Amino acid sequence: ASRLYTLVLVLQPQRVLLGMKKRGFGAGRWNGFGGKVQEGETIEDGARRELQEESGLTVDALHKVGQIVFEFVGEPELMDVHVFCTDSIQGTPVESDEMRPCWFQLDQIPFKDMWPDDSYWFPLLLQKKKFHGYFKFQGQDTILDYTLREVDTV
Ligand SMILES: Oc1ncc(Cc2ccccc2)c(O)n1
Repeated sequence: ASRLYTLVLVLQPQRVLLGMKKRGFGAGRWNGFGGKVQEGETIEDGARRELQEESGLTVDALHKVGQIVFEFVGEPELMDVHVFCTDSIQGTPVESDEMRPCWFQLDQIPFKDMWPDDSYWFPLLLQKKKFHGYFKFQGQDTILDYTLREVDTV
């Protein structure tokens, strides 16, 4: 089995919104907004909920742009992350207990201070190409295996 997660990227013509995760798993890396999908909500509802909780933002429409499956060695559940994009947003991004939001120019994405997988899949995100990814990690720093392909349906 796998555990459902959400990841949301606010991608505008000249900038992308990321949040510095301040506590919990992966703290100290810039990341999209998201987390675990709960019982009683759709995946898209969970994505909106996490975006709202972490940044204060609401959105008209989220678009499905990818799926990334993560294996962490020694962890029995695969993590099935559903990736979403939006261009337009409602509200001003504000800091939460979990996340400190900042806009980045598309040529200044801080990949060295992001999850290592992002280097591989972000360019597909920026090109508006839908994708399926798989990454096996040993801890939080080392990618042992991975696959990445473009898909017609996410
Ligand atoms: O972009 C990006 N890549 C990897 C992670 C780590 C992760 C955490 C929870 C479930 C799956 C993966 C992440 O949070 N963000």
